[PDB]
Amino acid sequence: YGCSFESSNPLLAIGSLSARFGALYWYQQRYLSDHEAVRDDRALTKAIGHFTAWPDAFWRELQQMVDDALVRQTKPLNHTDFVDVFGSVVADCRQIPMRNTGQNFILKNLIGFLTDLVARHPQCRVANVGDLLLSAVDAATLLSTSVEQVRRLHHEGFLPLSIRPASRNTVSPHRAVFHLRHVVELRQARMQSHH
DNA sequence: AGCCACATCCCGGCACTCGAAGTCCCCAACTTGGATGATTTCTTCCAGTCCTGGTAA
Repeated sequence: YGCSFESSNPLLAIGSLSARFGALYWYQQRYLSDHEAVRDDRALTKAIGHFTAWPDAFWRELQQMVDDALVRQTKPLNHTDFVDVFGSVVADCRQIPMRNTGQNFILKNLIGFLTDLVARHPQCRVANVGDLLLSAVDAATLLSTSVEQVRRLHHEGFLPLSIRPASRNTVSPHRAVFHLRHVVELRQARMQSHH
């Protein structure tokens, strides 16, 4: 009904109401997968405790699935889709309606993590994590901008395309084609703002 | 003006894009002069047989 908080240590304890609503919606689909039992009070009541160690737990949830994915590998990683390892955790960032990083704190932590992941895995002769392919709609989300802007950014040569398409065809938004390390670096280099 | 049957209608849901290099453009295509003569084109003999009318003196 209102916020009214002070000494807001948890990442769920600050902000405008729309964000506070979005954070709960996200928590629910992701951890309350059990079918509705109209436990309208009890089901959501737990979300606050959950977030109290967030700055240090979210990363472990992401780390766990890097390893479980790795041991099930069937192709060299540089032809593997980003989605096969992280399971659309990126798309879920779109459920909070705000676009910028300083307000959408879920996206802010996911990017933090991916930047570190790339940093500890530099390029060498054998491919490794960080060379995964992103689709056009994924870069748009990580770069905090609409899709048409990515097409314009490609056209000017600020980033490379890795898969050669056939002639008399087009690459659709859903096709996986940019390397992760290329997107992370470009964003640090030329996409920052006061937000 | 109040009550009832039947039309559709929009959100939540679901499923698909889809592997995976490109194979050269352009403009022209021939004019003149003649096609042969002299000769001849076969002859002997033969060319089946039997069955399958109606009507009135």
